[PDB]
Amino acid sequence: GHMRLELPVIPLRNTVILPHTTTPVDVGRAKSKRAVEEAMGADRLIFLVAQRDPEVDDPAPDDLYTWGVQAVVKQAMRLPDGTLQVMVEARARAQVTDYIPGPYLRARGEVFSEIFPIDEAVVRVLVEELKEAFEKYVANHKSLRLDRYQLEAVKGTSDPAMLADTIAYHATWTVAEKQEILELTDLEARLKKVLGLLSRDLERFELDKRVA
Repeated sequence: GHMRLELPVIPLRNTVILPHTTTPVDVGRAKSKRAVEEAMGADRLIFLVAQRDPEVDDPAPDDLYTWGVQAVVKQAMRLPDGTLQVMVEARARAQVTDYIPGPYLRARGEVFSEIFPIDEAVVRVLVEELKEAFEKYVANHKSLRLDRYQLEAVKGTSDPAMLADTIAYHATWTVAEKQEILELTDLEARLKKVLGLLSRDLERFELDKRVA
């Protein structure tokens, strides 16, 4: 089973947040600011969930993907425009299913841990494959540029779940693609999916290089 938490929800217009990342979320909507205030009132805990359609201004629960993350609001400060900049530390995958009627989005959702890697030796091999593929991916990417610290961090990650999520964070993949990664709670399947996307992209980059 999984812990079930009742938290406010921030709907993300066109981004997917992965666990093991700390990122700024700029929110302009009143209901989103309300959700942040409510999360501050109860240990900073919040759910973040991508919208299916970035154009929806006041999403119903149904307008949001099922999978998101449970996070901690580490900081929230106003920018010069009304904008609230929220620093979110994403901690865990969440299946955010059961919403509560009210003046902002609030839901009960199941939060997932990682469990011990099951086939440990297979997972260790996939970790090595992922690190090698990621180095090539960044080296051959025509738009994405990581500094030495970001690359070092991926190479130096020994936690397979953190590795896969960090790669997925950096990679230029669509909302749908990152949602597919979020929903893979099985570690081996998640590692293989991320490896698969990297490998496909490496082949695509070679094709784009030829045709240009």
